[PDB]
Amino acid sequence: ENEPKEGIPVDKKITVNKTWAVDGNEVNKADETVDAVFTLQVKQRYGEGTKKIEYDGQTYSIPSLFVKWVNVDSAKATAATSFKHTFENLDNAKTYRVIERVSGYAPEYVSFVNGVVTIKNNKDSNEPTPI
Repeated sequence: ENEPKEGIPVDKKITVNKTWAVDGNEVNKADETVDAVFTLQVKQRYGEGTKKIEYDGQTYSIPSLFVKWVNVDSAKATAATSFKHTFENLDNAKTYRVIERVSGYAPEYVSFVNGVVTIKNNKDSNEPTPI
């Protein structure tokens, strides 16, 4: 259910290390299609700009460093089996994140350490109501 994580490349590379699951059950089904797309994003400094805002009768205009997330590259998953995708030619100095979009599942952004983004795709169960 998690919040995307950030971290830095190791040796110009960041591997997404992907598993799948239902009810926290290791799943691995090469014939089960998925449409998970992964977008790699870097935190990109654009430099010195300003924020302007009317306050108390007059425009206030404050210098601010602008830092955005911008799309670096992407990977498209194919079936519901455990895989790694290694993004390459990155900058060890910069800070990145991977955001996954997938129908059917809940990315659990588990950890991001030592070059590796670990992501467990938790399947969508219906909520069981008592009788």
